[PDB]
Amino acid sequence: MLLITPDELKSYSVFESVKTRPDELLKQDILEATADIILKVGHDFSDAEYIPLPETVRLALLKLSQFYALINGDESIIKGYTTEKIGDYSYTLGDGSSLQKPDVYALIKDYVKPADPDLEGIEAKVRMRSI
Repeated sequence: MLLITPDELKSYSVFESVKTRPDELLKQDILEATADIILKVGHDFSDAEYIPLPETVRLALLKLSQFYALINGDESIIKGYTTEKIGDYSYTLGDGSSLQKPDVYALIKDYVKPADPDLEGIEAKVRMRSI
């Protein structure tokens, strides 16, 4: 599971909403952000033997997290009065903009489910882990 500090988000995010947001929440939000990335790549970094944190993901999550956290604790942005945090055409800004998710697809596009066969280093680890 994503392991990015909530403070680090505010560190890069110069948003009061993101700043105000408590770490306790920032966590839930951050995780909620990864849920998207994880869905985008259709993979969840669980295996401790495969939990990379490139500038792309970190940035992708930082942006996503910054986006949501931004439309999370703001003035009085509209949102599913009886719904949860999503990524629709909601989050009406004070100006009247449909602030939607950011563009980090290209960021994860680097770590997006590629089109590779089962040629990857398989039957190698096991062969060893077995020994």
